[PDB]
Amino acid sequence: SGFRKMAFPSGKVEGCMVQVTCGTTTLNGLWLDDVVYCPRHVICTSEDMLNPNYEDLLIRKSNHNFLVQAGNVQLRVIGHSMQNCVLKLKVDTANPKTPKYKFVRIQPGQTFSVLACYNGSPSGVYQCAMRPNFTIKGSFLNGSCGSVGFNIDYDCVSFCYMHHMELPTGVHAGTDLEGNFYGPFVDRQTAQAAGTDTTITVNVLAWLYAAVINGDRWFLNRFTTTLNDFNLVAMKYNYEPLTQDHVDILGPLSAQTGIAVLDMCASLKELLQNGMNGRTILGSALLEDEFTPFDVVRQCSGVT
Amino acid sequence: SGFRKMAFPSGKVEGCMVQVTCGTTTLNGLWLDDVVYCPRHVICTSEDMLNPNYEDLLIRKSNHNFLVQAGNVQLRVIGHSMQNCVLKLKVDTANPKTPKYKFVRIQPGQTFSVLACYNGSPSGVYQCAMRPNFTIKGSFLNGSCGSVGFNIDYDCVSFCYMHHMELPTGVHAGTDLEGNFYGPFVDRQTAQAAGTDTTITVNVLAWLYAAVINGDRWFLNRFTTTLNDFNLVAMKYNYEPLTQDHVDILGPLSAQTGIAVLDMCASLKELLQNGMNGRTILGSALLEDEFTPFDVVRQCSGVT
Ligand SMILES: Cc1ccncc1NC(=O)CN1CCCCC1
Ligand SMILES: Cc1ccncc1NC(=O)CN1CCCCC1
Repeated sequence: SGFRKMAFPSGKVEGCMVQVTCGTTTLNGLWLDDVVYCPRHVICTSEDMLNPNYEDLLIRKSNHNFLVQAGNVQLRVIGHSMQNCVLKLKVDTANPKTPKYKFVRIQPGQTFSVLACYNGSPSGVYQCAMRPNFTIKGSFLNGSCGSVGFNIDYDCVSFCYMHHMELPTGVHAGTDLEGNFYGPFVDRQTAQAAGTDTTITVNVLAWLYAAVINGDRWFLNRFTTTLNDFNLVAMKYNYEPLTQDHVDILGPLSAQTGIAVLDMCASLKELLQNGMNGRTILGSALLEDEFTPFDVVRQCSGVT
Repeated sequence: SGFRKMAFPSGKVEGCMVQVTCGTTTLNGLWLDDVVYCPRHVICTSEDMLNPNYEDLLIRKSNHNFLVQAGNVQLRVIGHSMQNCVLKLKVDTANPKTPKYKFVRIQPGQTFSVLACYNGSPSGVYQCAMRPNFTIKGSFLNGSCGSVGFNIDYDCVSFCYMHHMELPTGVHAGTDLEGNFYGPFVDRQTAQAAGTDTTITVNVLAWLYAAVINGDRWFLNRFTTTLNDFNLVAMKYNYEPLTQDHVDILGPLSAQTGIAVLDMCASLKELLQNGMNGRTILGSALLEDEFTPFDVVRQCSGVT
């Protein structure tokens, strides 16, 4: 009973967080095996920020300029390299707390947990979605760069995001763990257009199934729709067009509840066209899109 | 930039979770030092649930009947005692991962993080409020009993909640770590009245300050109010009456934003009387009450 915006347990990631200082700037690093990963802008100063020449700035740095501290203990840096927008600092000691892990590039519309950190110390954990336009709407202040996003499958942490930037709009941008930005963004202090965003339709449908499972059923109706008809409504309301691949991933939820996907689409269509009429669904007064079908199945079945 | 429903990092609590089995039933236990704490209903069977005679059921149990497993390793139980609705199982080994901790009884209206667990394994973490009527609106399934709620202050975990029950309404009830229920509840399978609940006014005001800090300002107006006038509106809308102690705890937010507490009350009064007119505040289409003033200051300042 109940449905919450649940994050993965953060302990495995907490054991990987370190502080990285280069010159003036301190941000977070991720220590896995004998490598510390961090955003490359740790090597910048204020005059560099409008458009840093990262290759030249890094040429001025030596291994001993990267101060890496794992809580109390200092790590000895024996190599450094820049890969896309991340720095990889080779250290002489493997992290004893390295969990089983993978680096993955997530798709827009997928969700993950963020462990927000400052000075290598964890502050809090929250769940969010990668928007269809590749931005994230997080909670990050100065010093949070290098905090990571991740998912967990049994004892394996799949790292998918490293935080690099707050755009002038207050929205967030970052990279995969190979330093490739999600979206069109570059690590410099400039206004940068984020694409037109959309609402993640398959996630809203998954959340309506979570609602029915938990007893919030007022939005169920006597109607059905088709993919074509629903997609005309999705177009009007700036929702992602629904495909058979999305219908297929909703199969487990349709099977559990007995509510055909297109019948749930007809509920969503009515909610888009009429609003909530001052009512709530799972404690929300809007249509929630930060739960994937996998998240709903996991939370509704108690996966550990 | 940004404001999220952030939970505390769960690692310190993950290291304390164990599985407790007595007879048929398996639930979670909390291992701190050489004691494992768990809900006493682990000793019940189905015929007991309507009104268990806990003293008689426990008299049938011996130390060797409590199977306690910390992941892979088995703990040896050398004593057992029932304190209110919790069992305390003395074990022969102190938990090496015991963090600095306290047991606290929280006040209604305060918030905490829950580490939802099944079979002693963490599933996810979320933040919630203890309702004014002492219930919690969590996400808990069968097997989640014994999961705990907590707050963290530097390296000290203050445990405040242990999950015991899902009421027939789907709302949740539990105890402090001495086994005393929050609210009028008893650990038996019966319908039990939860008091009339209210919205946590001081938390809604704190969240409106978080909104202004993050740039959501549309609800600010040219008005002011008084405590008396605001409390007439709070009465109508089932909000907790605001006191000077609440105004005082909002001081830091009023000081940071320059918006007097009673002026923010006038914004809240207008929102209660007129609604949101289809707009959102910090991604919500309702007035959020699960952030205390302390939570807002912590998240807005990056406390670790
Ligand atoms: C202030 C803040 C708040 C939240 N998240 C990130 C930041 N800081 C930046 O974005 C700095 N930025 C990095 C990329 C190159 C230009 C400088
Ligand atoms: C099924 C479930 C889901 C979420 N949270 C808890 C439960 N289980 C119970 O409440 C069982 N209950 C314990 C107290 C004495 C009577 C039996």
